[PDB]
Amino acid sequence: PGEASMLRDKINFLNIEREKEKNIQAVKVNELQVKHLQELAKLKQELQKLEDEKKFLQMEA
Amino acid sequence: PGEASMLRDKINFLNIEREKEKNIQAVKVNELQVKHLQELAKLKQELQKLEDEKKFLQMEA
Repeated sequence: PGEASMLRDKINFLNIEREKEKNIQAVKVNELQVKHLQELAKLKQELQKLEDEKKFLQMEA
Repeated sequence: PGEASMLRDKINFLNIEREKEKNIQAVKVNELQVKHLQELAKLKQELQKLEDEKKFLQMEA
């Protein structure tokens, strides 16, 4: 009976562990997505600055 | 003895499952990273087109 109850505890731990791992992966993906959104926004602002600079130089005729 | 061997099989399955999950997460992260690298490259090309357009309009003096 003893071996089985030690095995049932291990299964319980593994079930919690899968959920804790799933949280760690969600945090990792979130950081990646936030990092990429900030770099995309940074580049988009730089494009608008240039578009408006070009628009102004074109409006020098 | 029977309960224990059924529990040991479940543990074996869970050990493989954690690795299969880890593969699925790696694929998901890879697709995200490739998607972001392509969008970053797309925006960087558009910035160089504008920088060179501006450089040319500035070299109209």
